[PDB]
Amino acid sequence: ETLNGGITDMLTELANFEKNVSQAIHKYNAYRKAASVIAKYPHKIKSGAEAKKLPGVGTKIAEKIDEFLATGKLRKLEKIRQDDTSSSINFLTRVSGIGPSAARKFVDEGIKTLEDLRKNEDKLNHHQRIGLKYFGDFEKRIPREEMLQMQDIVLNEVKKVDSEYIATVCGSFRRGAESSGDMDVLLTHPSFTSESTKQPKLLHQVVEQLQKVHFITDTLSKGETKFMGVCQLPSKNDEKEYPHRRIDIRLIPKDQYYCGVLYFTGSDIFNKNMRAHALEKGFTINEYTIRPLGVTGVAGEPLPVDSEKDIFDYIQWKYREPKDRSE
DNA sequence: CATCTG
DNA sequence: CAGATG
Ligand SMILES: [Mn+2]
Ligand SMILES: [Mn+2]
Ligand code: NA
Ligand code: NA
Repeated sequence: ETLNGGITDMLTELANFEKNVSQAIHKYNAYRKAASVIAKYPHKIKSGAEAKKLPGVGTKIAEKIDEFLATGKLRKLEKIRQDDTSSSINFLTRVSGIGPSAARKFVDEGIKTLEDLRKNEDKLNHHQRIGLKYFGDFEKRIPREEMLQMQDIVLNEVKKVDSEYIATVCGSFRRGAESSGDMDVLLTHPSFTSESTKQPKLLHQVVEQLQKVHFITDTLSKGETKFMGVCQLPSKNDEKEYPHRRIDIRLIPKDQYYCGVLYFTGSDIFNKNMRAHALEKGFTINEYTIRPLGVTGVAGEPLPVDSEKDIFDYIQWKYREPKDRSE
């Protein structure tokens, strides 16, 4: 956790680069298990050969760990941190809508900067365009104080459209958190579930309302169950307009809301632990459901949930207020 | 995983 | 349709 940090860190720099610059998914994948194991490792790795001893740890890594222990640096890491190409890709990538794949093409065409991008707005698709337009706003965290206003709106409007809607803002917002990166709204409706054959309007009606009132500003992606957008709290009495925030809205069959809501609420750690305990308790849990575990190996059949309560109960556990869902 | 692009 | 992005 700090005993083999540098090592796990450099490993991660390397791993990342294989994947983002080169295409070395294998190698990439290589540095990854490596850090994963050294990460777990109980002692202070004093040398390569020692590490080597571990699984995932081969000869090349070993080598690298040595140079790093040997000197506060690694040549290769130093070579990569300079190199403009490598840099460009890590940068372009910051634009919403540009993955590495695209980052490569651009750089190879000579687009390496924000300006470059503007000048070639032609080569970008809608998502990317938006991503470019809101570069700054998108990188800005979301203060809970804005979150509440946001949540306040969405909730009111969904209500207007149909009393039967059920929305929840999951994410860290939900677990307390003073600020967040984006807004994640979970949505269901009684009339939408597991077997029920669709109802697209279910998700399209709300989106529309939100745009109606000008909360949602742009569309990144609109499907029948998932919507990726941009929203914004109405700038009061002109002098202070808000940033543009990322927002997502997803439809869920009522017969699996809570599991979803449980799940999205996280933290990752809380999940796992709960996940592991469910397992003990003779159960199964994933994004959408909880199932009684047979003995023959595994086994299914969706246990029926009406709240986050129903879940814990099942696995027989202390109902956890979202705040203390941390780890 | 669901959506988009081409 | 494969392949990209979130
Ligand atoms: Mn989130
Ligand atoms: Mn998001
Ligand atoms: Na990106
Ligand atoms: Na292939």
